[PDB]
Amino acid sequence: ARSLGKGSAPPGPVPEGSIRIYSMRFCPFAERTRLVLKAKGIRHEVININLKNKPEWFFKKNPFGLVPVLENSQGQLIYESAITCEYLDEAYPGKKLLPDDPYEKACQKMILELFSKVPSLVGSFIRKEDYAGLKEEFRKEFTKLEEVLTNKKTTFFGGNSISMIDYLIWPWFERLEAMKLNECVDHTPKLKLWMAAMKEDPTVSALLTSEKDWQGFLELYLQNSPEACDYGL
Amino acid sequence: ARSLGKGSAPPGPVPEGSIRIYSMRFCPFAERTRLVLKAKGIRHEVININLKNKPEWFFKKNPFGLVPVLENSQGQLIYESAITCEYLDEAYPGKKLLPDDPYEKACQKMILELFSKVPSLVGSFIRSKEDYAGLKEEFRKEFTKLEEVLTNKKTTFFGGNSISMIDYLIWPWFERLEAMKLNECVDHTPKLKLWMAAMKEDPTVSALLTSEKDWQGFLELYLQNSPEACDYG
Ligand SMILES: *CCC(=O)Nc1nc(-c2ccc(Cl)cc2)cs1
Ligand SMILES: *CCC(=O)Nc1nc(-c2ccc(Cl)cc2)cs1
Repeated sequence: ARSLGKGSAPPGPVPEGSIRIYSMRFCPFAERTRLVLKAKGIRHEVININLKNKPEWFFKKNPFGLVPVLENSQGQLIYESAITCEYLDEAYPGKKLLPDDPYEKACQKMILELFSKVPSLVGSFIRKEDYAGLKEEFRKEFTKLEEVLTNKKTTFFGGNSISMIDYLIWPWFERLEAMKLNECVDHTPKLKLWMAAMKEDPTVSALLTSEKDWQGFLELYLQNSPEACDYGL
Repeated sequence: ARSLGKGSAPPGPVPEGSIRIYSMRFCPFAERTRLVLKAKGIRHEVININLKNKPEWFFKKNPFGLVPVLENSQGQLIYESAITCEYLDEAYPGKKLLPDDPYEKACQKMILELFSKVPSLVGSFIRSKEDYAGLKEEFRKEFTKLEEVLTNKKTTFFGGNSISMIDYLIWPWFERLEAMKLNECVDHTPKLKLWMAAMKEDPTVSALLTSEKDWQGFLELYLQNSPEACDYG
């Protein structure tokens, strides 16, 4: 679980019948891929990377130097959290997380765009007097997502059952309580109900983080510490 | 072909067995969608929107108020140029522009991300100074990343030795380099210069090409923030 940083040895080849994920323990982007891997029951190894102290060999896995990164037996590398999720869904057996229908698949991708502003807002909130403006920005963004669910007349962003789009947007909502931003969903009833539905899901439940671990990581994030991603063990 | 602006009547229903594209004659993003429609031989109607004088009804077609927008007989709306292009490839018969292989499809999407900085740079160059030297240097940095792709690929196009989705997706910005007087920005990228020449030889690219006179006419009006710019001719 302890992250690999500068000076760490690169890992060996990926064994046949397995896939590797270069992750970061509290990273919401890497969490997307981890939620898909669990949901689809794919056999995999996790290698945690310290992005605040990146090993030199990791630059060869991804030019952007970001996690998640998938690596297979054939040495093929896949990066960008949405791209890895789609790859896994297409490349592995089981129930498809993404709908077969081209228009419905397009909708999920269109909903993902409606969400695109939330990760950057979250980042700005982690990095003075302007917590007030960011809270007002969150509400504006959440209202758009609520309008989706309202028009859809379903519990999830892709129907009355869970799908890819739910797993993609979930990690940021999972962190609202820890960021002390629960008031930002007070005007969005369907979105509050969706968050409750998510926590009941076995895949979401398995990959959940405690408030103590969330607060611990945040304190170290606010101090721009490289040791932040190794909070606890 | 004359664009619809403020005060124009919204168009009638889309006839069965046809799709509609809300475009803008010199828009590189809507050109992506128009290149796919031509390449796949899809039956469609084009409705040009003046984005510098948007009709009030257009916001009902897209909340982002941007082109391209696809509309079908069932009144289904698809926006985001990449999303429209993938929808068309999946929803219509013929040769697939996107490869069936999950990893190869992922690569196209990974290359698309390596290109993501170019559209914004192009935009900054059009809206104005010594800032022109800095933008030229930024273009070179970006183009070098694309040259590294072609070098490693050891193929003519970004998705093999044949034209595919990824070429059509990045092509409109390179098509405008000559008109923007930015040919010197590809001097250090030989494989990319060869790729641009290969693109111009493609029948789909050739069919949708624009003259230097039309390019310059539109640009002059774009620099003057004229609403009449997209109706140059
Ligand atoms: C992949 C590294 C990365 O982008 N990490 C980030 N962590 C957050 C975060 C984590 C915990 C909480 Cl409570 C809020 C935000 C955002 S980006
Ligand atoms: C969809 C409207 C839009 O984004 N239009 C744009 N036009 C350009 C442009 C057009 C011609 C030339 Cl020569 C350069 C740039 C960029 S975005």
